[PDB]
Amino acid sequence: NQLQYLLRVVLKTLWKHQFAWPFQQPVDAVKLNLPDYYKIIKTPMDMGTIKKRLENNYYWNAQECIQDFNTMFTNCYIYNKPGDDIVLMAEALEKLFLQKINELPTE
Amino acid sequence: RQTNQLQYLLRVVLKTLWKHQFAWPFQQPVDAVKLNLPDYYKIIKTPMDMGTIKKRLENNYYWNAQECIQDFNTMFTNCYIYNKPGDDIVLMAEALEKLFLQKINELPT
Amino acid sequence: TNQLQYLLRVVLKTLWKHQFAWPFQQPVDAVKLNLPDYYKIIKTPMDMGTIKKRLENNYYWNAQECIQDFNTMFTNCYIYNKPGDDIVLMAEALEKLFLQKINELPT
Ligand SMILES: Cc1cc(F)cc(C)c1Oc1ccc(C(C)(C)O)cc1-c1cn(C)c(=O)cc1NCC(=O)N[C@H]1CC[C@H](O)CC1
Ligand SMILES: Cc1cc(F)cc(C)c1Oc1ccc(C(C)(C)O)cc1-c1cn(C)c(=O)cc1NCC(=O)N[C@H]1CC[C@H](O)CC1
Ligand SMILES: Cc1cc(F)cc(C)c1Oc1ccc(C(C)(C)O)cc1-c1cn(C)c(=O)cc1NCC(=O)N[C@H]1CC[C@H](O)CC1
Repeated sequence: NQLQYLLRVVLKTLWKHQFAWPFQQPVDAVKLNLPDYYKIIKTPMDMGTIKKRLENNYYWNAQECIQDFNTMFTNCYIYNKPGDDIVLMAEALEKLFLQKINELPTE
Repeated sequence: RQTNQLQYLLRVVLKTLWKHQFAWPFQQPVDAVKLNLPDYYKIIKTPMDMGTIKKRLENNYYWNAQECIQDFNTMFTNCYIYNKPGDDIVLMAEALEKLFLQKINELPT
Repeated sequence: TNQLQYLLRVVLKTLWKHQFAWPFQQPVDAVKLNLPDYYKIIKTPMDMGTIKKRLENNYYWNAQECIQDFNTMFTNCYIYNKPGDDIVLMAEALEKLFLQKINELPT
């Protein structure tokens, strides 16, 4: 199963990286005075959510979880100015994500 | 073509039922203490609620779809036993039972 | 039927209800018990609590990785504590039972 790989290798790699903490839970727009955030981002997403979806049999298959990881990154690129701290962090994780996703087994 | 039944019970059936206006009585167990109904757990031997059915889908409890379906049936039939026809609680259960039966008819193969 | 479902619904359920389970239903709180050495001696703590959260969220690659955890829990107990101790006899009762139930494992 590919879902096992995503939970046991991909997610675990990403979650232990030093740059993970901003994406381990939803962006708290309230704490940060961002009333624009949830208006600009209509599908918010995080490794918080992806984790619990993997642990609670939410996905139809692996490719829906992959779509969630892409959304999480692109959300970050949509809201934030290019080349900010936070954007570079997303890119480091996205590069690491694409590497890990190539070794994905088949069935 | 290749769809799992339990997935569908989760992503489609439970999800539809959960959002519906009349869903809240059934989203957690019936609280005997809060209502002072010390007879509920005597009369209703196997209690059940969408909240439990949800944890069971989320945590690999059920053996097959039949078993999840039966807990649905049980929740409704429990409610119909304990409360007497005409009550709002029963009408609400009757609405969700109908809808359940539609969504069950679309189930994978 | 499936081997992971068996472990969850039969093996764990039986072991969980049993009277000697309570010390193995959560980690060994080395803080509460003033046991500085426990996490130096026992390099992989394990307990039925953690196994359950593992079976319920989708941790295990296969049934054997669940079984190695059950065996770890028992041997961790046999290592840390002295033979004869109450806690050991409890684990021995649970081992006997665990093994009985594993002989009925599905094909
Ligand atoms: C604000 C911030 C400062 C920093 F140094 C590093 C990060 C990651 C920062 O971003 C976050 C910090 C904490 C949190 C918490 C944990 C509260 O949910 C979220 C973010 C944050 C996360 N993600 C994924 C984002 O895409 C964007 C985030 N933060 C946007 C942000 O707060 N921008 C400020 C807003 C005010 C501006 O005048 C100055 C910049
Ligand atoms: C009591 C009640 C009043 C109401 F207007 C609407 C509902 C759904 C009501 O039922 C419940 C309200 C709250 C809760 C909580 C959330 C506390 O578990 C449960 C019920 C309830 C839910 N289900 C599924 C049931 O089968 C039965 C429930 N409750 C029945 C009940 O309380 N009956 C007595 C019987 C005599 C009446 O004159 C006074 C109320
Ligand atoms: C200490 C104890 C006394 C007792 F009468 C029965 C048991 C099972 C006992 O062991 C435990 C009691 C509680 C807990 C909690 C729940 C808090 O994590 C754990 C244990 C315990 C569990 N398991 C599985 C172990 O392997 C070891 C445990 N603990 C043993 C322990 O603390 N030993 C000390 C060692 C020093 C001695 O002077 C006093 C006894």
